[PDB]
Amino acid sequence: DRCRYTLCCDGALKAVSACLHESESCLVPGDCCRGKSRLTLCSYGEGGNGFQCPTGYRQC
Repeated sequence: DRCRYTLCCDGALKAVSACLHESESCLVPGDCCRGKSRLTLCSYGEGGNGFQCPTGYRQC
């Protein structure tokens, strides 16, 4: 079948849609929850291959 346009982050640009396959992965974004306000940005979390949230925010 044809690639499955997924939404990944470039790490330095802006989360967009890329033509990647299921056997392929990319820097997936993260939705930071703040009380009652959700937000989606690109940010990694010190460790290896995980996403984190900014100070004052949380994981959605």
